[PDB]
Amino acid sequence: EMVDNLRGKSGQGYYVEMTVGSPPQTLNILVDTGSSNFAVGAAPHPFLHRYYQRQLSSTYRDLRKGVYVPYTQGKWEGELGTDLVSIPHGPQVTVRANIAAITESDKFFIQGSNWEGILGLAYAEIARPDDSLEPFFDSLVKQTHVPNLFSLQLCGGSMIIGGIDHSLYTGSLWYTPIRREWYYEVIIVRVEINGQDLKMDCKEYNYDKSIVDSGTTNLRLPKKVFEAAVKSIKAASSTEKFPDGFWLGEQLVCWQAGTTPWNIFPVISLYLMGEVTQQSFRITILPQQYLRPVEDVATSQDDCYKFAISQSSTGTVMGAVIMEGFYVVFDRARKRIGFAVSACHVHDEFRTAAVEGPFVTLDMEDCGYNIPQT
Ligand SMILES: CCNc1cc(C(=O)N[C@@H](Cc2ccccc2)[C@H](O)CNC2CCCCC2)cc(N2CCCC2=O)c1
Repeated sequence: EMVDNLRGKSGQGYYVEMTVGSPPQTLNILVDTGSSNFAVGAAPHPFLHRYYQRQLSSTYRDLRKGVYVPYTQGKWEGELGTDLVSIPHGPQVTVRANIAAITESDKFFIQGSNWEGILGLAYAEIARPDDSLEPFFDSLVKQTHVPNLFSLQLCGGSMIIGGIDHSLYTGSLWYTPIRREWYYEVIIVRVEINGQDLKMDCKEYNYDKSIVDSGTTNLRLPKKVFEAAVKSIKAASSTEKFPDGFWLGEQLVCWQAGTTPWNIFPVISLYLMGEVTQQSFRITILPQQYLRPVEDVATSQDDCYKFAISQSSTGTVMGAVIMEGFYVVFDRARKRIGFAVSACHVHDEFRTAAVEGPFVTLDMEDCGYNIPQT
């Protein structure tokens, strides 16, 4: 009953149905593993079809404190409070949770996204105002018997709370350690394009950090890694020349409907640290993931795409376009992230997204940018 409980797309986010308040107010809530605040629109907004009305809830408690939350894209401010929350197509339970009632926002809500709030699924360490504001999933685990784990299959898609659904993946689950519990931080040990090593000190791949983030669209890469990746992808696809603006994500590339030359674009392999010393596994990303379709009836004689790899000064972000086609297990209980090939991964009759291992590295350097436990 939890299968197919997500809707949405990489560009505007994936959301799940929730209720807040007594009596229950149903709202669509974006699932975001890249933040830790539960917040809902709570005042009229041009892009909102509905919003949380605290005056209709007898169980609302005002915490008499404001909160401001900035993201890479968008920001909002609101009033902190608590109320009863349920997930109709998740575990059948009710918990009292912190909720930020958004009263002001800028470039946060997305027109036509069909969601009205956001569910930050990361750890308290990064919650605003501070780590004393318990995140929703922490409250869920504390107040119910739900196992301390959830999994995401982004396609629609599924969020499985408290469990792993075998019907959602094929092959083996490979686990990489959560390096630190704030974001879902992981360690990349190697990057290949077209099978060719980028040949950097592996700490570069994780400067300042690397995270798994369902709330960000793109694969975002540290400047140095991004520039190396673009040069390698350019070289692989050199039979066609694109304007520099495409590579900057500032303009579309279009082909006649159905003629997209997938074969000229390379596969990208990200090797993630394994659970055992000097072992790793890789997840492989097809161009169907990193060239993101942009729907627009005006351009619809063509298929058009944005380049969904982009530069970051805040570390690697493995966003939705990476997570799509994988089943990703956020195993908080065992401090690890699991990857397997998704039942809904898109591909062609030549190449397939993969999760595979084990691979060994002879270089013993810690690929984490920061010294652990300091
Ligand atoms: C789904 C909408 N598309 C996005 C969203 C975000 C973004 O900032 N997402 C937030 C959540 C959010 C969700 C929906 C609307 C606003 C915010 C996440 O917490 C960041 N997590 C952070 C990321 C970095 C700091 C640490 C964790 C960045 C995008 N960008 C920016 C350029 C490339 C790209 O894809 C595209």
